[PDB]
Amino acid sequence: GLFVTLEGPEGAGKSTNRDYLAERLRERGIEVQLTREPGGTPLAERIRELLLAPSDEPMAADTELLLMFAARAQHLAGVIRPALARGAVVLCDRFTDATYAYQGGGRGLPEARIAALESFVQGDLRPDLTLVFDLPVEIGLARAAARDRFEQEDRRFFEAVRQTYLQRAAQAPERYQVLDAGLPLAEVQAGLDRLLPNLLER
Ligand SMILES: Cn1c(=O)[nH]c2ncc(-c3ccccc3)cc21
Ligand SMILES: [Mg+2]
Repeated sequence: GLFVTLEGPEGAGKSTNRDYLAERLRERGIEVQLTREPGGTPLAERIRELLLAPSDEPMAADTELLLMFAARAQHLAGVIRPALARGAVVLCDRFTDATYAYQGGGRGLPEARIAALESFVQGDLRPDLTLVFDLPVEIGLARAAARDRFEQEDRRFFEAVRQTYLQRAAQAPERYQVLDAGLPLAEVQAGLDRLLPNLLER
């Protein structure tokens, strides 16, 4: 099977580009399992709700980080590892890169703390490829106003999230493809068409 993750803000066309990529796989042999984090199983989605619902009790950062990883542990067991087991391609909206970006970059938790949970929860399992939908934050912020606890975050939070994805990509370039989601969809999908050979390769 193949484990592909998609990262970036929702105003970035992630969803429509995921559908584009899923169509290209299904018109070939390929089983596609679409999924998203936090969530993807009934229990993971209950955890999602705790994470996204605003509250008058401020959630501790260590709490947010641990809930993200709890949902991930359930999701890996309920959905991701089985998919991969039967040779499917998983197209997962957000994964541990998002933890580095939102909880590490956004919240300022130490990368070491995130890296330690990543190893505990996932073992050696990492995405085979990660698509970063990169977008200047003003566009991201406009699109969020036009459209939860994260949507309501400030400018400096979102700047940290964007640049953390870009740093993560730069450190392990064989695992990432950065896409300029400020381009019109046609040129973004052209870019996806260009990755498909490699993706089918893996
Ligand atoms: C999967 N994931 C994570 O590990 N850390 C995360 N922080 C924020 C989001 C998220 C979820 C919904 C809307 C916006 C951001 C998702 C995250
Ligand atoms: Mg804040």
